[PDB]
Amino acid sequence: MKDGAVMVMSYGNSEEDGSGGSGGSGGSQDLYATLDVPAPIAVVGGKVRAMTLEGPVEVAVPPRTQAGRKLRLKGKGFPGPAGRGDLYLEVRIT
Repeated sequence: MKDGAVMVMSYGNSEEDGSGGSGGSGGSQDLYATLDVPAPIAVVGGKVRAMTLEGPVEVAVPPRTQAGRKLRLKGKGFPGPAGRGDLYLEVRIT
């Protein structure tokens, strides 16, 4: 188990049609950053690297992801001294 690292959570594994469940908003517990994903890796799949709060991390994207796609990481935003929240990675097609 790797608590101080990033998972394959990208698509937002939701039993629903499409969900993410964003939180920690307003009080700066949440975090937004971009992730640069190639179009072939966005459509087919592949791991891409994201510079986050913690540092360089490993983010495997879904085989349908699109420009603007919010890859929700839950409890992976700002730290507990700041107030623990969640972090989103906005897919940029390149």
